[PDB]
Amino acid sequence: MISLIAALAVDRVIGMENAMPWNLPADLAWFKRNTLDKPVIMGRHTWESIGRPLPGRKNIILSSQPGTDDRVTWVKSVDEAIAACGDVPEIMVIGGGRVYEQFLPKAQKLYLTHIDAEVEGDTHFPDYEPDDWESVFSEFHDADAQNSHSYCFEILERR
Ligand SMILES: [Ca+2]
Repeated sequence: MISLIAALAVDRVIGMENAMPWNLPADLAWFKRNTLDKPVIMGRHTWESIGRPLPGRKNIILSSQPGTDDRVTWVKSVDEAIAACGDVPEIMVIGGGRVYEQFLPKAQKLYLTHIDAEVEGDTHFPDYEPDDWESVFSEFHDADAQNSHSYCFEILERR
């Protein structure tokens, strides 16, 4: 099963100029917890932005070009990246926009963080059919001294 995980602000903005504007620690903790010990798939721009491999997970990078770093697994196709994960129970796709659009149709679960913030970005999460997904879990949180905005964690599963 494939899952997608993303943090979205107002207007489904996921990012601006390859960066996440906000500071949400609670959000980092949710991501880590949901991805630990699972393979993660990401697009080359995302990888660039991360700089080093996420520890405790198999890092698969999608790019059309040959890889340039032996610490991660390079693949050139969606199907290739899925095969590189082997027989694990859940594959986590981590962005960016172009990757999420591609994996959406195959995904069975979406882990989303809706952040109450207004930012301008150049990329948006794919517009998905809400009728096709069931909201199985949802927990809202008010801003606090560590978290500057309110946010809500949500998990959806494809009907
Ligand atoms: Ca069902």
